[PDB]
Amino acid sequence: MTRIISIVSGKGGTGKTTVTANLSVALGEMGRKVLAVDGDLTMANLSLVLGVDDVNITLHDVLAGDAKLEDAIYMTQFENVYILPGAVDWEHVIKADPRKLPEVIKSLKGKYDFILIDCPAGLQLRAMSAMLSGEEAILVTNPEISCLTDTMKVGMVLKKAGLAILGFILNRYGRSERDIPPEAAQDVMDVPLLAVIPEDPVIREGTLEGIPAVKYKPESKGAQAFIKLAEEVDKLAGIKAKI
Ligand SMILES: Nc1ncnc2c1ncn2[C@@H]1O[C@H](COP(=O)(O)OP(=O)(O)O)[C@@H](O)[C@H]1O
Ligand SMILES: [Mg+2]
Repeated sequence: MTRIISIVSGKGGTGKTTVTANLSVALGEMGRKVLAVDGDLTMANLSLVLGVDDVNITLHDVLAGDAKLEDAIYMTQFENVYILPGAVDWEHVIKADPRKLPEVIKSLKGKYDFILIDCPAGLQLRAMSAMLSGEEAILVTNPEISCLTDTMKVGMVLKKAGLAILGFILNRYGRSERDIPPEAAQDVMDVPLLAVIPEDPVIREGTLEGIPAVKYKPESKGAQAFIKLAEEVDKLAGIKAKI
């Protein structure tokens, strides 16, 4: 039962790409075959944070009808993690039909244990097309009320569209003393808190190095938090196996 999970939020800069990157790597380490998909058509960032530098053909070419989907799937430096990357040049950006995202992504069912979709924030055409490509969703938020509500709003929309909202992640926690604590955040949100990920410079270093915190610095608290989240998310694979 390949789980297609959209990583979404109400605002930008909340950690959608970071979550997609670390969760993909962690699950890959747990023995799961993972495809991380860059659903952010205008700001393709996934390949960079995953340090994938051998990219030519992209998701954008598939969406433009110019390439086969199987020719846009790359092996990454991370165990059991594959990437369906986005192009960064504007010419590819405009020719990519967003509307074809759900059919492209879903035609991959049966080939991975997880397909994680890094989505752009908001509710415009690009964002909806990406988010609606998944069948489950994880809401990423920061500890500020406006972010929480705007995100729960996105969550309701996806809920009405037929997706199972697994829960939310309280990211960037401990960044400010005005940060809403977990419990209060859990009260505001109507879905389970899946994890509290602290504001952690190690996570930022990972982003910059093209190596997610999880594998970059395995003992850090940033990594440990993402590993715990991966353990949790990984519940529809049963075997909890690599053996
Ligand atoms: N828990 C965290 N600790 C430290 N830095 C973080 C954390 N979460 C996100 N960041 C940073 O904030 C930025 C967020 O970018 P990103 O994850 O791409 O957000 P989005 O995809 O939602 O726009 C990156 O520079 C990343 O290093
Ligand atoms: Mg992003």
